[PDB]
Amino acid sequence: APVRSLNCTLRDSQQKSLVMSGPYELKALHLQGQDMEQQVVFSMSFVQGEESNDKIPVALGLKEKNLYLSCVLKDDKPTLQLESVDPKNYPKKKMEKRFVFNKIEINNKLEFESAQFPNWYISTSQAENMPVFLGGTKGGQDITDFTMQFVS
Ligand SMILES: O=C(Nc1ccccc1)Nc1cccnc1
Repeated sequence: APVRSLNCTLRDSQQKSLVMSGPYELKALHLQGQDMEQQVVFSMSFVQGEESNDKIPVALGLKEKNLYLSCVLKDDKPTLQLESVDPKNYPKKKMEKRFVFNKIEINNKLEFESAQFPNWYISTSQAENMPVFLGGTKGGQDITDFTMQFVS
């Protein structure tokens, strides 16, 4: 059948919101009140891939944009990019592996691991107005945990 998707926002565990930073980048900053309309709304698709109780393969598209978070090697490093696709063909159930994140439940938060690059995670910096990036540490310094808000 079709692929199933939910509209949502994400916030890092320090409660920073995600906004656009030019056409192909996201940044995280502390946001409240009027400025909260600036936050990115995702379409989270539930895609084909290896699955367990607490590990669910998803794609993260931007709502009503032909843009997806993807994980590629850039200058020889695993790298988070926003990638354009053909809007006739997306979303789909069998998303290409660079688009797939393993959603994980851990102590009432979420981590998003790259399916392509094991133990690389969607990450934010402690500092305000810095890029969202792919980090090879779910350890300490950079933030790898999130809450989800379900949007109408
Ligand atoms: O919403 C969550 N998981 C989920 C998301 C989409 C579909 C099915 C399950 N987890 C969660 C837990 C604590 C704070 N924020 C989010």
